[PDB]
Amino acid sequence: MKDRKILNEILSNTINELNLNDKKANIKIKIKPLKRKIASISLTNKTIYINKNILPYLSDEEIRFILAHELLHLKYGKYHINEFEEELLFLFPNKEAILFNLINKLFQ
Amino acid sequence: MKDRKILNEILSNTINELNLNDKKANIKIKIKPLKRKIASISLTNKTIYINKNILPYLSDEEIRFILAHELLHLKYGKYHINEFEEELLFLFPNKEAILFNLINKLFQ
Ligand SMILES: [Zn+2]
Ligand SMILES: [Zn+2]
Repeated sequence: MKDRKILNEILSNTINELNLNDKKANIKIKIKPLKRKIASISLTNKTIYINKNILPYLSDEEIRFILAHELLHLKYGKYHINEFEEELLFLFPNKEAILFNLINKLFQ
Repeated sequence: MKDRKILNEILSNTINELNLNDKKANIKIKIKPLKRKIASISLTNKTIYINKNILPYLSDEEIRFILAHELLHLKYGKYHINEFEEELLFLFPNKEAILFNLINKLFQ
C-alpha cells in the first residue's frame, strides 16, 4: 500500500494553508479504483477519492498537487474560477509545467 | 484514419488568429506514434506531430487546444513565457479544466 504518513501530512498541511480547518473533522482521503478519473470528491461527505491504480505512478509533488486540486474543488465548487486558480498557483508556482508533464506521464 | 477536414480547419484558423500566416507554407500536421507525448514539434521543420494512438480519444475541443498549444511553442519557443500563457488562456479560457480532464481521460 501507499505510505499513509506522507498522505496524512499533505492532507493536514494543505487543509491548513487553504483555511479549510473548519472541515478537518469531515475531510478524509479514500483510495479505491476509479473508472474514468485520477481523483474525485464526494461533496456531500467531503471525501477525496484517489484512484488506487494511479497512486503508485505519482511523484510526491504530484500527490501534493492533486490533493490541493481536489481540496480547491471542495472549497470553491465545480469550476476553476480566478480565486481557485490563484490559490492553486500560490501552492504550486510551477503548476502549468506540472500539468503538461502529468498528461504525458500517465497516458495508457 | 482521423478526419482530416477538422484538422485542416483548426490548423488554418489557429495559425491565422496567432498571426503565424507567414509560416503557413511551412507548418504541417503529421500523425505518428509518440513514445511519451500527446503531441510535439520539430521547430526546424515547423512540423506538429500528433500521437497516432491518442488522437481517436480526443474531443474536438481537446484537438483545438493541443494544436494551439503546439503552435504557441512554434511561435514563442520551448517555454511558457507570460505572452505564451496569456495567448493560450485567451484561446481557451477553460484551459485548466481541459488539462485536468485530459489527465482523467488518457490514464483510463
Ligand atoms: Zn508547452
Ligand atoms: Zn479541477
